[PDB]
Amino acid sequence: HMDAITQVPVPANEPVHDYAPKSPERTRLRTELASLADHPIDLPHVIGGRHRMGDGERIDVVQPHRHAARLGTLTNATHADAAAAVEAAMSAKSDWAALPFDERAAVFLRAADLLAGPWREKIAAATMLGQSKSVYQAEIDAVCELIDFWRFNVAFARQILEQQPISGPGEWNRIDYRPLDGFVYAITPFNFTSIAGNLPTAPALMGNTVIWKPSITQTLAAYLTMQLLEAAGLPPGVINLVTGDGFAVSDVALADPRLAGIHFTGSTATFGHLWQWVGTNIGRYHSYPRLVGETGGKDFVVAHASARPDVLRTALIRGAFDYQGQKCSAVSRAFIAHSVWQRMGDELLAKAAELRYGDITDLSNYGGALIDQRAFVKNVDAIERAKGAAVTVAVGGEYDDSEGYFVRPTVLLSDDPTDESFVIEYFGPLLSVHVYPDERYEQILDVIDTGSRYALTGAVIADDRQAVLTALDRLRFAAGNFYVNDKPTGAVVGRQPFGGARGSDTNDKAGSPLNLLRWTSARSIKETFVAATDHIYPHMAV
Amino acid sequence: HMDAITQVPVPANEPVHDYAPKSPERTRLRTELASLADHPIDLPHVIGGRHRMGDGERIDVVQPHRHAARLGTLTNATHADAAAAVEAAMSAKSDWAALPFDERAAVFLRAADLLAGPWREKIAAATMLGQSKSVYQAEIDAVCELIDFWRFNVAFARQILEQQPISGPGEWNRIDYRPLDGFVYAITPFNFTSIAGNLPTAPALMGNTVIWKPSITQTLAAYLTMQLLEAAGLPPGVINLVTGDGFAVSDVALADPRLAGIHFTGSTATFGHLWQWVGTNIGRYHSYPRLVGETGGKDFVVAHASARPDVLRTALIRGAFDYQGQKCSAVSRAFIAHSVWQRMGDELLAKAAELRYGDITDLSNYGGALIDQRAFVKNVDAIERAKGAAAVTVAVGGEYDDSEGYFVRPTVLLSDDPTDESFVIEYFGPLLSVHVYPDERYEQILDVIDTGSRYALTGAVIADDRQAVLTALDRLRFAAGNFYVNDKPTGAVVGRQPFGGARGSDTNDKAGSPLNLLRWTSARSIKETFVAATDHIYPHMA
Amino acid sequence: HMDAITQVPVPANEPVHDYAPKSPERTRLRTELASLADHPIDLPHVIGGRHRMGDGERIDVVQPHRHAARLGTLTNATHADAAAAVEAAMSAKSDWAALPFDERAAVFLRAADLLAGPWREKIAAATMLGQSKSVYQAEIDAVCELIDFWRFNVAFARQILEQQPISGPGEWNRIDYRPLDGFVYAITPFNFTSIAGNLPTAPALMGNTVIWKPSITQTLAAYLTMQLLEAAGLPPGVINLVTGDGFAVSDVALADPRLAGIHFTGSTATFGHLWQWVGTNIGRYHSYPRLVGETGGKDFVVAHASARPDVLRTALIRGAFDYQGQKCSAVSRAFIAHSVWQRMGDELLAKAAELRYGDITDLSNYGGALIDQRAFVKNVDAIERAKGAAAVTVAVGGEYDDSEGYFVRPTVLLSDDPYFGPLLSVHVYPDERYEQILDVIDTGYALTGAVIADDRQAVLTALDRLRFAAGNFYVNDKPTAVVGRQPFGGARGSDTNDKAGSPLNLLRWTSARSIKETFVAATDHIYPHMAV
Ligand code: B12
Ligand code: B12
Repeated sequence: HMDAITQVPVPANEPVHDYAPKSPERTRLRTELASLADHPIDLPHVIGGRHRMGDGERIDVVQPHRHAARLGTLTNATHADAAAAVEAAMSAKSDWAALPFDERAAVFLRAADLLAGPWREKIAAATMLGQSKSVYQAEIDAVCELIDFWRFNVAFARQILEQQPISGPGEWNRIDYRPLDGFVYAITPFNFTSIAGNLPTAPALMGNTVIWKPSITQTLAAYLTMQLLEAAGLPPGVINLVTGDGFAVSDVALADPRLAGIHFTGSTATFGHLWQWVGTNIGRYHSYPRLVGETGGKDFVVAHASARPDVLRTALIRGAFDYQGQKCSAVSRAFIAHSVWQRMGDELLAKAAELRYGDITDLSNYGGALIDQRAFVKNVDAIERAKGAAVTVAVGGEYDDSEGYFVRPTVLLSDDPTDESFVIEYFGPLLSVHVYPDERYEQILDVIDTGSRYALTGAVIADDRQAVLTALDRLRFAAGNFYVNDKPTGAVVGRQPFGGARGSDTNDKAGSPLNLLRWTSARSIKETFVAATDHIYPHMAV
Repeated sequence: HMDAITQVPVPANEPVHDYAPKSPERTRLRTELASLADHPIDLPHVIGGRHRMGDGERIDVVQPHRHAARLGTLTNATHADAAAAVEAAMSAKSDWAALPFDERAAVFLRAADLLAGPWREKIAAATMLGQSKSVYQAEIDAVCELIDFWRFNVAFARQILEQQPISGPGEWNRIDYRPLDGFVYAITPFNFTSIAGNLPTAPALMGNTVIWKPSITQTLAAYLTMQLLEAAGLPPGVINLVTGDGFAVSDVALADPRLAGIHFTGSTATFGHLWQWVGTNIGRYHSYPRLVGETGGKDFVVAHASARPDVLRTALIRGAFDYQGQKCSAVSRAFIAHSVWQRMGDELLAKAAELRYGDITDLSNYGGALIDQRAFVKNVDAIERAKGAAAVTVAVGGEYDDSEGYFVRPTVLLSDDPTDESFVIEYFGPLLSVHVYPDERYEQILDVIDTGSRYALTGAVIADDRQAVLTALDRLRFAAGNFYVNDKPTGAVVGRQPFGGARGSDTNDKAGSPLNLLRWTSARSIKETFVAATDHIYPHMA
Repeated sequence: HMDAITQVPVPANEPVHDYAPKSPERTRLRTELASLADHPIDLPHVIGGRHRMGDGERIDVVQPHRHAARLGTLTNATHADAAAAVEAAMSAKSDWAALPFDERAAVFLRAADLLAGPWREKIAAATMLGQSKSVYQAEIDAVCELIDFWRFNVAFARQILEQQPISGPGEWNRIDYRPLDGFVYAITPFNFTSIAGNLPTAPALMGNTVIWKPSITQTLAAYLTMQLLEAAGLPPGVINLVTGDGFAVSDVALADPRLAGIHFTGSTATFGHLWQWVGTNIGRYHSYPRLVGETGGKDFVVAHASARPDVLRTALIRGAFDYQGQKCSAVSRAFIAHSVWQRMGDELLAKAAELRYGDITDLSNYGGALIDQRAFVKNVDAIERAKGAAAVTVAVGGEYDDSEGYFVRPTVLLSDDPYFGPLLSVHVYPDERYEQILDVIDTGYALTGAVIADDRQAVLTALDRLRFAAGNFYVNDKPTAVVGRQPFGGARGSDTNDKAGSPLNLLRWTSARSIKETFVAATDHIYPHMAV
């Protein structure tokens, strides 16, 4: 037993290492990079703690920047693999939920520290190699964001458990934050190792068990993440990894009456599909399935006449070309005041032309390649469509998939304000610029407001305080998270929570205590010390 | 302007008046009861501030305990009325949302004080008359719970606004809790004037506008609630009352692309139907519609051998027979240890037979009648079902008479085997089933309760023995939402028993906590960077 | 537009850079020192965002440690310039006060960060060159203290807004912290770039507009401060810089009915002048003008027999000779126990003689020159007065030479019996007369005082006996103040707890109102006591 009201360790954001030349983290990275690239492995399912290949189709995981070089080979999950995954989760449930919160929280605090230290460059390298991230992109994702999710989630949960009601006289009221009944189905995207690791672990923390199907092109980092958690003491069957395209996993998971929730990322259409499925089939499930996730998007930047040219240029290059434009959202559209374009337009184009995409084991590259052949084709189609469209290819537009899925940084010049519908059909290094007359700032904000339904983030570049405030007012609803004098980009944990595209309902996604509450079912407990012994009410008296 | 970080008044639960003989509030109540009953009124739509009867069929609102006596007449809303209400809500949106939080809050704080003072016995009487509540039931509902919702939600909202993120060095992060785009559709049940009043006002507080369709039999109190809110300063069009059965209202609201959310009560099947509809048609809406509500249920009480018999008796009588069993849930099943039944069985049956249901203007009555003809018929069916059933005996009560009011007597069913839950949910009325179990089979009975209950909102254990209490807390942890120790299991007091819900439900975002107000917001982060990067190159590239 | 209750960032004191050899801030500093010295500029007024030279007489701004070298040239404000600055302030007021606190706050937060990074060495260099500060004196003033002023004032302001009343039942009470009606007049001294920058920006933060009149010798750093603020996003006309001696500026500003307050730091001589001038015109002002400021003073150090000699010796050197004794207060009198003087007197004199005053672009120098010819003269007069006095011996230093800079050597005087400059008077007293020496100090004005003693009774005796003899008291350190750490003070009898360094200052730039809403007020006027 134990008699205490304990605290969890206070979290702070994990520092970002630079990997400068001659740094010790740089040397350790090269060691891990070589270790992973020279020794490809089976990428097995992990079900009830046991690691095995299944009988499904073998699919190679390759380096996107060098797709002749294989990192590993997984087996596409069969229905039977999926069924085993679900039985393993259900079977582990009782012992996992019976652990005190602190013991469950220690698993992820230990995992965070393992990732911060001895596992650091290995998870980063795995992410670099499988997902074609530069070391910086891997460091902010696979290391810092995942570590932050774990430590801040533990703190979030402890804060939740402490939210308690008022006790009136003669009584005692308490709230018990129960885990869910049944298993959680986590489906994770290629874009981030952090999301990949967090969607399955966040409900686990609250006492739930999980089947996890990661994206194929992220599976090397996913599998190592699974190993890391095991090394941290995660009991077998608490999270169950099944690899592949997810088709057979979804057949099984959505047919199981014990399905408690789905933690995922996807489009509005995907949400709608799952909504329609769960609603149509609600009578099949023991619990009402909880559908929790986020969408992707494409972002905008608007520069006022008072914009600092160099800050804008840099915000644009990073916002559009960090990770080859393959974050959950990237900057696709820039709205630049004429006088500002006169001052930094040529520089933007020149820097874009010089920007290096290549093998990310060459640390001098800015970035790598697109994630797979499918993503490559969509970028080529968008580029060709731009060439023929009455818009100019000011720089870039070159592509070559002979060795890696490489697409050059591309700037399009649109005479008229760029139509949003066109930029959402691909994810890649494609920036559209519209130059507008300085004096039409308010008109352009209205065009941005009127024509943006798919932005996660937006930014205004301006030193003028009125212009900043006007943008904050006028574009209040045109994007979720909004930025002043910086690139609009991914959130740091605990610093830019919430957001979402216009009209969305995703404030319960990862990044705040609201996400963890979805994986709980609160009940109130009331005890009355001296309750009534006569049912008569005062008003009934003669 | 204004330069301040303001606090809202600190909320405390509103005191409950007793209306004992010779009390001033009892005299005021009698004045109000006569005024409403002797002067039936039109019950019009309130659209954009204009009170109008429409062209739909006229429907009488009556006293359920004396259905020959009209209280008013409403008109069934047409599609045109519903369209006008939506347009009024969208017209009022801009000025309302632009009001500072404090001024929007003031409206509902003022309404709280109006209901606590000058409007108190009028709203109570309206609820008494229309919903057939005793004054005690009116008081805890129409007065105290509605007041507590307003004052506590204002405090909840202010607490939400204060939830802010970390600022790293060189930056400033802030969170903006935006209203939704579009209107909220509020659909409210007959059972509580408080719920009827809270579901449309809670979103309004956060800067939204609303169409409100109340239940026909609650429409006298709902219309007066609407008048109260106007007297407190609610601007026109912010809440728009449309009367009737809701069919045409739902046609229009669910077809309008500006539908932002629905705030309602209903069954799992209703939730499923709305999920199915919104998912199938997601492409029609500007925003992802938010479906926020709660369900009803039927509750249980288990008495251990160490239960205090007078306490158990009182909790069963009040739990099953308060408001004729017509709360959101009520006690339908009691599981009582043999030796405790020997001590209080005869007294339970005798008290139940003596319990007076009648005209609630006669304050000496315990309670009134069922809410309408349809509910009466369902009770009759349940009683005849029991009479013909081999398993069960009518031990007391079972009489019914709809000739003057919709009256059904307090009824106790004795069941040889544990009562099958599926029977007790087909009605809402004063029907208590009792199962007597051998003292020594306490844990077995707990397993039976657990295995056979899917629809309990609340549950209670009566027991002085601490092991027995703790065993119930553990073993029935998931068999009900809110759980009670040595008291009747019933409706929560605001801020004292939040959350709950039936097994597997997902309704922790319902009214009663800050989580509900967050659903009527769309939070965004704002990040200003003071000295952003001016070169895009990264340290690892050197 | 926002629905939120926001927090401002948490302020921490800015780290002081050491500028040691081979350090990168040293290289960056040398670049800025050359760039400012080799390319003197016009120093214009800044009125409604417009940078304009005026028609008043041209006045050069030079390096005090090399007064032949011009740093820039300003024009002395004319009545017309002053009137233009006032109109620009009043015209800018409406859009500035209408900005939300957070947006006004961002300007100074952004300025703070700009000063910490890209502007750091330039502003420090301008302060070194114009005011003759060593790089250390520049860094703790022009950089760290100004940065701290901005970040902590933002935190202080936000904590003021949060100070709210209690609501009884049936009501809602709130407090609105309004800005002032009218413009605030900031007049700032040569001593500190940080003070020069804080006096106009602090009222600005609370939503006021300002005319700012800096000291001629500080005007290079002040103008760059103005540019930095503009680069941070300060809207035009919110602060208006008028250069010169300020005679014309005061003529206009103190006659204008819209004068809301004066924010000043410098001599009590020139504050008497300006205190008085309001005293007469009082019926003319729309608002009761708020006079807020601080004056100078000179400090004592008393060393008990238990004083550590190395500590005392170091406290005296730095306290007396940091910035050539020209801080808002300097150590000018020391009272040293005989046994202690035997142990460190010779070393004090020796060190004082070796202390290098010179061109502060020579980073090996301890300090530079006095601020101007007027200051040079008053020290010479003081030195020559000491020579000619009986009870006074010039034990070391006393030399001076204004031929190239305004240089006065570190000087220690010895008096048998008990102006800004590097002059220290030492009185040696017998150990066993500690309490009598305390009485003497008490009876003999002083801003800060310090006791050097390891003995706790001795320490506590001084804290008790000199409680009212100084406004800031120090134990085992030089009395030479840091934002948020040693606030308040003032000379004996002064009323200046509302000066810079605490929330009380920002409150002087606000007029608070209460707002009360009653939800269900009385509908009858008769009282219960009136019934029959
Ligand atoms: C809805 C859906 C789609 C949608 C997806 C988005 C939407 N809602 O508008 C659209 C409508 C895009 C779609 C397209 C197709 N899909 Co489909 N899709 C489904 C379904 C029913 C649900 C998937 C889902 O939402 N999962 C939940 C989310 C959270 O998980 P997810 O891993 O992120 O799911 C993504 C992928 O599954 C992907 N996807 C969907 N279908 C297909 C098909 C292929 C070949 C690939 C590579 C990817 C892919 O889209 C989802 C959203 O990103 C499944 C059934 C199933 N068993 O999976 C099929 C299913 C996967 N798709 C199938 C087929 C046949 C098709 C189509 C060829 C025909 C068609 N038009 O429906 C095309 C191929 C498109 C392509 N990408 O190459 C088959 C796959 C058969 C197989 N290869 O083994 C499935 C299994 C249904 C079936 N049994 O017939 N369909
Ligand atoms: C889903 C639904 C039902 C369900 C409800 C529960 C469920 N999901 O399993 C069941 C399946 C119970 C149902 C039954 C019937 N309903 Co129906 N119902 C609907 C529907 C499509 C949506 C209602 C809803 O969920 N509203 C949202 C909730 C949150 O709001 P609510 O006010 O609380 O809704 C409640 C009432 O509408 C009530 N209800 C539903 N139908 C009917 C019909 C009548 C006559 C009454 C009095 C009440 C009622 O059930 C809801 C939940 O309690 C509507 C269409 C519409 N425009 O409203 C019809 C609709 C109201 N019902 C209709 C009809 C014809 C019927 C039935 C007579 C025949 C049938 N089986 O379809 C029966 C009558 C039942 C009765 N109580 O008398 C017609 C009404 C025509 C008219 N008189 O003007 C509608 C307009 C359209 C339709 N048939 O599709 N239906």
